[PDB]
Amino acid sequence: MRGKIYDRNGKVLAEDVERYKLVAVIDKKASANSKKPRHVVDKKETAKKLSTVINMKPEEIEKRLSQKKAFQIEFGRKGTNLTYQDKLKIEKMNLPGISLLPETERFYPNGNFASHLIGRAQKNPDTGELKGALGVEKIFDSYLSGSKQPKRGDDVHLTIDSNIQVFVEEALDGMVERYQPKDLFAVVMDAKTGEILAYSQRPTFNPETGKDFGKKWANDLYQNTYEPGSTFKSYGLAAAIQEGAFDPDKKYKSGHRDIMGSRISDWNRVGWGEIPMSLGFTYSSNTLMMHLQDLVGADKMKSWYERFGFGKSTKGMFDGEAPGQIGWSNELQQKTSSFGQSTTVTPVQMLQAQSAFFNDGNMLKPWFVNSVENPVSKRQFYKGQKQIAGKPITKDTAEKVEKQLDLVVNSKKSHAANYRIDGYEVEGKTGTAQVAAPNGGGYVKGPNPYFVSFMGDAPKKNPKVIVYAGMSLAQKNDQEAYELGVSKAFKPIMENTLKYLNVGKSKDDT
Repeated sequence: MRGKIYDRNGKVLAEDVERYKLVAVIDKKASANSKKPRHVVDKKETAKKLSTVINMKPEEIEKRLSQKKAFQIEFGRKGTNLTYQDKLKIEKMNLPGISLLPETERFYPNGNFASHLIGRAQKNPDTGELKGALGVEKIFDSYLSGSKQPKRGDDVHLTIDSNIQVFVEEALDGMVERYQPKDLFAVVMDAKTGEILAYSQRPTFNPETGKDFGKKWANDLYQNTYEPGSTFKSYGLAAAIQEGAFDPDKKYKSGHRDIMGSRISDWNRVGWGEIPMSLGFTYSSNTLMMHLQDLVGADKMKSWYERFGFGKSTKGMFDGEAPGQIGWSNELQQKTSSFGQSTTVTPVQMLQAQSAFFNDGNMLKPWFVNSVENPVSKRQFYKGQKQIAGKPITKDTAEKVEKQLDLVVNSKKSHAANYRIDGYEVEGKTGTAQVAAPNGGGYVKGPNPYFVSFMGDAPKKNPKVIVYAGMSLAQKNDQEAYELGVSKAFKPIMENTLKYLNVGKSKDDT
């Protein structure tokens, strides 16, 4: 038998099952040396009875039964992967020539569910051997397979919680209705451990059926790189707070900056003139970040972006984890980086970084694989745990960074109040950002050709969970997309997750 993939609560995510395949002996030759016929006789009346129990027409059942120079015929997709009672029905019909051959099939109970994390195993018709093709299934193929007495494979426990992973798969569906984006992902992560509690992307595939398997081969969380947008200012701001370049009450000149003769300007183009650094961040002033880069100095800001573990794989347990790159080739790359362009990141790299603001400066290496253990021997081949990827900042720094994130959402001047939730205090940072042109080019163009993100955590200050949500190139409501961003996904995902984790406020959301 092949191993099982379990959730954190040992709920099954993938297992082997015995299913059945229809076969009809059409040629007389089977019953020359037999009392009972071993071949189909009333090809019309056997075709009739087989209908209803099979999802084929009594017309096409005969069509496949009246093939010639053929001893033993089958029925494509439609008469394979059949259930145990599906068999007991056809078996009771005591039809001659008709047999049911038991084939073992990999079964994904919730179907399209963390499809890009869990992955999928494909079966070799000849040996019936199952081989992992993506995600957990391919990563651990050796451990799951019992080929690498008939011996049983090893189980693999994920940190996924089916109950959260639900809220996520639902909200993500709601976004492909509203915005039909080219790419989309959410992830929930325990603030205090780096456990991935839920993760899905769009487009994905259904591992049960095999629908749309291929297409997007790449896992968003671990394999796809992004120009992240302003979610990434948070790390610049930390660095500055540490170096002492930032002070919430100190003023700076907003508007634009001329860098290698280019007018990179705040999102209103004009600025708000001389204002406090706090408001600048609350507003998402790109000039602020460029000002702080100047104050701290290019060389130190690369060292800082490296110290937050960018342009270097998080070393998580996924196949070809991407490292991304820090945009620091010339002074423009460097300034554009400050507000999350040029530089490419894995969303996981971001989870790592953001963790440092709640773990008193320490970045938590994110992990989704809890254990690999043969359920016979009980021998933990591998066991996951919370490690520390680095401590780039001090507790002080982190506390200050958090206050600014509180304001981004909960300031009187918040431009991100659409990310608020009834019955819970939320904080985080917003990230509207242009998208790189796939093959050569430069930037995808359009009316709102953006990747909107949010990197929130609740409850604010001492949070339980971080939710990172990203939507690429909304091909519908592309305006609402720019305006509301991933607020339409974040609010449900968080709200339900906090209820499910039993956190309280003023009503106890009964």
